[PDB]
Amino acid sequence: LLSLPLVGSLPFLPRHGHMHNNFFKLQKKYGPIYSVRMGTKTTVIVGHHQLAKEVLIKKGKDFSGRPQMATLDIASNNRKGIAFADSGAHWQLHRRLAMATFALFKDGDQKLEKIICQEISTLCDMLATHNGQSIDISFPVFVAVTNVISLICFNTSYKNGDPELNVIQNYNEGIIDNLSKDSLVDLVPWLKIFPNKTLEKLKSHVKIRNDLLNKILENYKEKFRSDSITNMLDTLMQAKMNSDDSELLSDNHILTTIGDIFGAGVETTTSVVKWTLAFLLHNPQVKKKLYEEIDQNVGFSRTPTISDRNRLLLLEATIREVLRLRPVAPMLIPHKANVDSSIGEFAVDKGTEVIINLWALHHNEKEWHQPDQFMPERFLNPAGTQLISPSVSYLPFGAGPRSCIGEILARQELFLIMAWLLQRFDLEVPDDGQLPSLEGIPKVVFLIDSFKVKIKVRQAWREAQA
Ligand code: HEM
Ligand SMILES: C[C@]12CC[C@H](O)C[C@@H]1/C(=N/O)C[C@@H]1[C@@H]2CC[C@]2(C)C(c3cccnc3)=CC[C@@H]12
Repeated sequence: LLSLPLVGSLPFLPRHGHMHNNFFKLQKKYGPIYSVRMGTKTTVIVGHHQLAKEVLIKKGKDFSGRPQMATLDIASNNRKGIAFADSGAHWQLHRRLAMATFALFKDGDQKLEKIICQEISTLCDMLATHNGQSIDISFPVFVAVTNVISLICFNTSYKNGDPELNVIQNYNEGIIDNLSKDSLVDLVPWLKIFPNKTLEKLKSHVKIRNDLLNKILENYKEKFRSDSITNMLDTLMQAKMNSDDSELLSDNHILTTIGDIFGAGVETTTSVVKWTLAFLLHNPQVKKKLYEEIDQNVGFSRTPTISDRNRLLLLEATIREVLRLRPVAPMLIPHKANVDSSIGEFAVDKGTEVIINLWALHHNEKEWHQPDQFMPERFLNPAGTQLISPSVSYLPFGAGPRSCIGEILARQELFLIMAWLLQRFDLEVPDDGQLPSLEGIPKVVFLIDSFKVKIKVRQAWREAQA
């Protein structure tokens, strides 16, 4: 009897299980590197730290491109900005200027610590009014980090109850949900095969965001002083007047860069905060010691500063541990080969798509002890007196040309938020018995199912007010 003709073949089922984990499972059969061909596009997947650092660092310039996608084109205004732009003059320029702006907050008046703590304070006040109740903390946190990133881009911040915050929240959730059904890595291109209204919806959410950026520019346009350079829109409008690289600083090119920064700044930070609280509800023992640590090394004489990350070591290890278990980007932003190159001495043609399975690096059992468990202790020496780096297979913020540019902002944000809340609130399981599911929801960002927290002001915090 003959075998039957085979038109196509995929190694696992679509839309079954998370993509980053189905790839990681295949490595038992095929090794840490393998490829898939979808028509003419060929995709290479990589799930070992040595091969990944070759792609990201050693040959980082050979694989610094970005593939083209229908949804990303719409959300990137046709591959402008940074995250979704291909490697070239536009991406080079805007990435540098964005990195350059972050320098404007090292210390002084707008010391990033000051801006951040200004909004955490307002955050804690609004939360303290819910003393005794179970709430979803997504939106209060959303507002806090929305204002930090707004002060950094525009030197403006939204007053309490500004409906424009709810409008931003709305299209942020619309874009994220239509950008990709699950992760950005989809074997089958479904939206080109079946009749669907996906791109129509994405265009309409994008339209509301873009029309909002145009209005924000036009007012700032008639307020820009070439001597005042206090934010990112200044840094970007400055470089424009100098070009008269004028072609790559058009109004849209600036629009899209601010967009990638405003977006990333809110959605990544908010997501990691929710993940952290969720893990601590499942891990009361760790939470208790976090209270102990912050009470011993900060007490209640003052509110926590960046300085405290030298003595609040367990809180640092908890943040590092969430970024390992539930990376914001378990497969990063897909890369592309700008030229013919190789990985582990394997041929890789120009234009090939390359994906680093960061989920695989963070769960490699030869590199981590019990990687499925949430053990912040793994980042502490056995005595708990100094942070460590237990595995080289650890890259929450990526590496190389395409690495995160908001890491400094991110780490300071996550630390100050968690330190202020733990100093001040008992964060307990709601009165109903429900805990948050840690399974997660893979989108362009690795989100968690929304959940509620019973929040109480700490008795230790009430005392010391006398
Ligand atoms: C815990 C928080 C965060 C994590 C874990 C994280 C991680 C990452 C990763 C893994 C990448 C790309 C890796 C790759 O493509 O090779 C990336 C890129 C990027 N991140 Fe984040 N990030 C975080 C927060 C932020 C924040 C707060 C900002 C604020 C501006 C930001 C802005 C960006 C941008 C613009 C890119 C694109 C880089 C490029 O394409 O060259 N990220 N981040
Ligand atoms: C999609 C978006 C969040 C929703 C906004 O309405 C549009 C944002 C964007 N405009 O198209 C830029 C995206 C951001 C989502 C997060 C992104 C993809 C991001 C990132 C993602 C994961 C880790 N670090 C950074 C870079 C661009 C950021």
